[PDB]
Amino acid sequence: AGITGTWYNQLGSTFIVTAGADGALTGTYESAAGKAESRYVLTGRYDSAPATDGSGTALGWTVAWKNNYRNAHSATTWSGQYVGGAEARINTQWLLTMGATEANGWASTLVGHDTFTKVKPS
Amino acid sequence: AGITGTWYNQLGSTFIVTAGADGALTGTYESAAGKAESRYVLTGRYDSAPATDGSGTALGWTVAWKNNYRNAHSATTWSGQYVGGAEARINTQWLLTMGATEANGWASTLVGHDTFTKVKP
Amino acid sequence: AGITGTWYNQLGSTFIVTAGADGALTGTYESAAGKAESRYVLTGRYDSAPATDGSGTALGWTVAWKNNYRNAHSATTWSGQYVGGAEARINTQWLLTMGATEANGWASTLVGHDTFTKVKP
Amino acid sequence: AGITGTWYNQLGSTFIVTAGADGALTGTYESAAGKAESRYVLTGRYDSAPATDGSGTALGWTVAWKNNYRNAHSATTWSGQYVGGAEARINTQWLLTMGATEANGWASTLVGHDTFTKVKPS
Ligand SMILES: O=C(CCCC[C@@H]1SC[C@@H]2NC(=O)N[C@@H]21)NC1CCN(c2ccncc2)CC1
Ligand SMILES: O=C(CCCC[C@@H]1SC[C@@H]2NC(=O)N[C@@H]21)NC1CCN(c2ccncc2)CC1
Ligand SMILES: O=C(CCCC[C@@H]1SC[C@@H]2NC(=O)N[C@@H]21)NC1CCN(c2ccncc2)CC1
Ligand SMILES: O=C(CCCC[C@@H]1SC[C@@H]2NC(=O)N[C@@H]21)NC1CCN(c2ccncc2)CC1
Repeated sequence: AGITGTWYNQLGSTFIVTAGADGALTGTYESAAGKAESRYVLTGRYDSAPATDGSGTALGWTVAWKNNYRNAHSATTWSGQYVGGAEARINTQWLLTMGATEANGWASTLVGHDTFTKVKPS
Repeated sequence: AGITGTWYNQLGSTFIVTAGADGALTGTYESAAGKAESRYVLTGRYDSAPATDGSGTALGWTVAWKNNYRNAHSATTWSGQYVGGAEARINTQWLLTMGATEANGWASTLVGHDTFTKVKP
Repeated sequence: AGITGTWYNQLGSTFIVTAGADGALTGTYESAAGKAESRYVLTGRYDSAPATDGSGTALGWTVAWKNNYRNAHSATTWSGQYVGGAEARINTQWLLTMGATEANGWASTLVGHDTFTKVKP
Repeated sequence: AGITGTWYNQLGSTFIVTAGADGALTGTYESAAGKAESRYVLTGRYDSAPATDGSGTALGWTVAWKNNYRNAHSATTWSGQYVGGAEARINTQWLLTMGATEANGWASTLVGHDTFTKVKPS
């Protein structure tokens, strides 16, 4: 309910998601950055019965960066929580793993943090 | 290919996954550590057309730590890659986020690394 | 250049640092969050000859959470870069490791991100 | 005492460190991987009065990847703990930040994990 909708992060990427009764997140992700174009399938999970003490709602989702137009041989997982209120927000940290050989595994994973709100960028 | 089946990490957790033709990962996770018991639903994605240059196959999945027995108000995502061969493995790094108040948000996320193999430790 | 001085992050912590000619960072950290009080010693390194292409200046530092008042048996490292300009900032990600038994090692490391500015929040 | 010495990680990198009475780590790092050659200065901190319940000793250190031969405009911090015993070990996770513009900040930080032991590679 509160999670379902269209969200945008600080890069201008577009996160369209539906939070289902079974605890699943399903939708599409469009990244404004990197080796990506148009929409990618996402799937994830969220806590469908969160605490009522003011705590956020834990969640996560994955995008593999392959669609009909491009394959960047990589995947990002976002782990975070939804925080409701006047300015609802999803605060995340993410891990992006690139397909790599063994000589290059050490350099295979980027880390970052994305904040999502429902405010469409200008 | 090669991803579908049962995998074990260094903690003894059991990762049961099916890699579908549409790039989907679907299965169950049983953690040997933390506030967890029995199996939890997992869903994720993998590169269904990986490079042919010897690179691994990038993938990720999520578990929310709620099932019919308990709810630990948290979720873990594993991000990594499958590497095939005689000693196949899925090498991952993970982020566990706990549902938290704003006063405790700074301390809400654990990070780690799990190595999954076809043979238990 | 531009690094030496007092900085504040979004939690209200105070980062007092001197960037030396030898690439060293030296100063004190006062955390507004966690098991911490008063100042802690910090030491780190920065690129003393950064690129001239508009890139930030890479740097990192460590605090062990022991001083003469308390010891929280943990240490944080911040890894990031200084970006100069009208709204200068040091953008970081951090890893806090707690001294832990092997049974709790999987849960020993927190991860986060701190943005430091010259103006308090 | 237990921390002071020469350590090697799974990549074959060489970590020469002295743990001082003031809580400081000082020494040199030589990376077997990446845009690095010869030795780099490191500095860090460790818990000089760790717990006595079997817990490890928390510590961290930083290398900026500039020396007299090369500058890779980047820095790595390792955060971890020393675990004593028959096979003493330093278990770490690390963050490597590369100098970047604003268009590229999202991709500026690699993450990984290094295990150090005193066994010299063959
Ligand atoms: O780029 C992608 C796919 C798109 C990822 C978009 C990322 S997901 C976390 C963050 N949040 C967003 O909303 N968007 C970004 N994958 C590899 C390709 C090789 N990489 C580079 C980087 C820089 N230059 C050249 C090559 C590293 C990343
Ligand atoms: O334990 C779980 C759920 C099971 C996580 C299992 C983890 S997934 C990565 C790793 N790989 C595995 O195979 N297993 C482990 N959630 C905790 C998180 C930490 N929590 C707190 C809260 C307050 N203070 C301290 C800690 C709250 C609940
Ligand atoms: O709090 C501190 C020391 C101060 C850390 C302050 C942190 S540094 C990154 C961030 N940026 C700041 O400016 N401030 C915060 N150490 C804790 C770690 C968590 N600990 C446990 C143990 C068991 N269960 C749960 C948690 C043990 C002690
Ligand atoms: O490489 C370095 C400096 C050496 C880092 C060595 C790393 S520290 C953590 C790990 N533990 C070790 O012992 N060693 C490795 N810095 C940038 C340069 C640009 N980068 C690449 C990567 C791959 N191809 C091309 C360019 C990313 C990294």
